[PDB]
Amino acid sequence: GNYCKRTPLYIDFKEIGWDSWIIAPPGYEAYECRGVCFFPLAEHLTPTKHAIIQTLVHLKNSQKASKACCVPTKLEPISILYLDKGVVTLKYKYEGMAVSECGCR
Amino acid sequence: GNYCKRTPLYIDFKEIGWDSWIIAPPGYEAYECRGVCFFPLAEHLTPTKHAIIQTLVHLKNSQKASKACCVPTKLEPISILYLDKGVVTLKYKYEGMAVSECGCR
Ligand code: NA
Ligand code: NA
Repeated sequence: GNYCKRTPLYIDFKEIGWDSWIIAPPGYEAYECRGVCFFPLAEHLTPTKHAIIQTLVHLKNSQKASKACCVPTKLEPISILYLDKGVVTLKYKYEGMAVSECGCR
Repeated sequence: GNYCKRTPLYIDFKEIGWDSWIIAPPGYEAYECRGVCFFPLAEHLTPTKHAIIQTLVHLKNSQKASKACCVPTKLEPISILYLDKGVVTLKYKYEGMAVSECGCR
């Protein structure tokens, strides 16, 4: 089923309104994290102790706390070519842009 | 309204069955993170670039990606007295247990 995992998400810079300064790429594979954090929390989702205990509290009481959340736990940079006061400029490592790993938190 | 923040959450170890191996304390203030991540994402929620972009894509297209999630971004230890493979063990800082900061991710 839809257990927590990384899934595809292509973002075109026109959607976010950044085509005003970004020249290239026109968009990028950003990925996203979707799905449920189900007990027992799988090791590959690197759950914290708090996420484990919150999940267990909620498992037997759905009106107390809530499920752990599927979120990015590791992000990767991309390169962007952009306009810096009208001068074409390249940043090789624009950090925090694409998901490489997901986890329950 | 219900913006992402830290909220109280007391966890009695009995209610999760961890009293089988945790001798003391009987429970602790674990806290939890609750609420929505609304654009513009407030700076105190330390949003990543991915969280900002995902939120913006979702803002004008509710059927693409999703909202960023309110999760713990800093966890604190507690002291516990417990049984480890059948011997009473003391650990002054059992890490990852109590929320001290929340953020949007
Ligand atoms: Na792909
Ligand atoms: Na697109």
